[PDB]
Amino acid sequence: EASSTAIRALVKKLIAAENPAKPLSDSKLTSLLSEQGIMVARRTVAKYRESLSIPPSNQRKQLVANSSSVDKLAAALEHHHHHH
Repeated sequence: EASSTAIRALVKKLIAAENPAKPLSDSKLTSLLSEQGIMVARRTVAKYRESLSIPPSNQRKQLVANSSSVDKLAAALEHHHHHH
């Protein structure tokens, strides 16, 4: 039951080992994990996101956003997994 607090830092790694400077959205963090085949940060990060609920003025985005307009949806285009 004490493991619930151990994950509190896990969600931090998704941004601790990346360049959140410009960006600040999911997918990226899941990329480094998907490099081998992992795929949890997707729903995991989002699940904990609502829990952590970061305060305002912590978006790290003055008045710029390009990666958010590019609408990168090429990932779904390669969606066709299959078990067994």
